[PDB]
Amino acid sequence: TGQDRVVALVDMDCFFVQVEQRQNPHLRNKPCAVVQYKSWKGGGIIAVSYEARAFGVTRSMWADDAKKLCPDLLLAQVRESRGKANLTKYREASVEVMEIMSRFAVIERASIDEAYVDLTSAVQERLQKLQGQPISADLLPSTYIEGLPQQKEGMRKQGLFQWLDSLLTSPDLQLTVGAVIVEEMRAAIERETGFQCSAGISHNKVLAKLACGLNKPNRQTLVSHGSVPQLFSQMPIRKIRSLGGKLGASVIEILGIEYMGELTQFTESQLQSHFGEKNGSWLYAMCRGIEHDPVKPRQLPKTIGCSKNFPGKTALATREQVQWWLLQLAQELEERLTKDRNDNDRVATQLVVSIRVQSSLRRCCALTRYDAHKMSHDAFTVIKNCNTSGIQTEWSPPLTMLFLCATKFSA
DNA sequence: TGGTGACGCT
DNA sequence: AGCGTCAG
Ligand SMILES: Nc1ccn([C@H]2C[C@H](O)[C@@H](COP(=O)(O)OP(=O)(O)OP(=O)(O)O)O2)c(=O)n1
Ligand SMILES: [Ca+2]
Ligand SMILES: [Ca+2]
Repeated sequence: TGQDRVVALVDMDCFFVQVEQRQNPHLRNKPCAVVQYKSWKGGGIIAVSYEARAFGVTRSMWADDAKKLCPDLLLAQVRESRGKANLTKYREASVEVMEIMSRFAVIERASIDEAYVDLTSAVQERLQKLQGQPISADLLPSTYIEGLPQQKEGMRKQGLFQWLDSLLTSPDLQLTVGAVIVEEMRAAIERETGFQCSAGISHNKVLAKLACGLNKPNRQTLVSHGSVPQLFSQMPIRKIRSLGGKLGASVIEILGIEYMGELTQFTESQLQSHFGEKNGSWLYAMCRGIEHDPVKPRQLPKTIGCSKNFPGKTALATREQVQWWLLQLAQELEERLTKDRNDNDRVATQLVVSIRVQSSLRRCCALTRYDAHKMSHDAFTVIKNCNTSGIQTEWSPPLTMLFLCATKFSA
């Protein structure tokens, strides 16, 4: 009944902002946001601290409008390195966090600021030793128990007490051990980086990711098999990982529902007929809290790319500047690629050029030398047929986006 | 009116 | 190989 594994999702709280605040102490505990390119409307916001989220500041929001919402909003700038954003600060901080996380159990790099962790073996290893010694509530100073109890911190402690009181090879005891380990993990992350995070502990990846978002920030939530019916009864379908797009929308359309629990009243063959073999099976299992997607041992990315958008009147309409932006992208890609070669002992072998006209086109070619000029020229070569232009020195129709991606990595 | 990444389907 | 989807 999907209680074999113990899986945690650790995601950092307002991560880019925590990075900038670790760099600039004037920004700590203040309503502030991280911005991209001041010129257009003060810059698009990409990261909002919680003190600023209280005012209503959101991602994908021009900084100038956010200042209308919150006048006291402080802004920290993303580094700009070749006429384009440079995110190496946050990638290095991410690696900082991922290594600490790797010190406890096998992790799956899920994004720049979160990882899944498979804690089965560590829970067993701690359960064999420590003997029958109980679980002090002092071992979980930030854990919530979803559905308990049946002063926000008073609520928290009452639920934790109800859980610990009502407690061999029991899945709930496993979850408790893993939650203690995650408390440890997170205290280590905070002591060694200054960064704060939330976490979800459960039996699979999706339940862990939902639990991590139940109690943000700087808190962790345990979700047991038993909390699942109650939790899913009012859980909007779109909050589940991969049900936030078109598939999750049509599930609601066809089945005429609203929450996860209502998927239980359907047979597995029904949902397979509705959404496919692999999707019907997965939904039938998911609505009952069961998922088998494993925690893959992969801390390192599989692709390395740079894109630049050229919206509106700024799209590229000369070959003289398509050349130049391809060269800029190849430059940053090459710096990152040499760092990857010397840090991770592996080489990219295939280059992917992606372009858009007013990712409408993607081609691939050979990646043989970590050379910016070679790669820019080969990417150009690979895209020329697209230039409908009859005039030799213009480019029509203009390009809205350029994308360069090194992939197919060999040791 | 941004800049990335994993994965599925054919 | 190229496109479509999903999300941090
Ligand atoms: N559309 C997005 C989503 C994320 N990010 C970057 C900046 C974020 O700091 C980081 C991770 O984003 P999350 O969605 O995980 O959320 P935050 O880390 O900002 O905070 P929280 O998880 O507390 O909401 O990735 C981004 O630039 N654009
Ligand atoms: Ca986060
Ligand atoms: Ca996240």
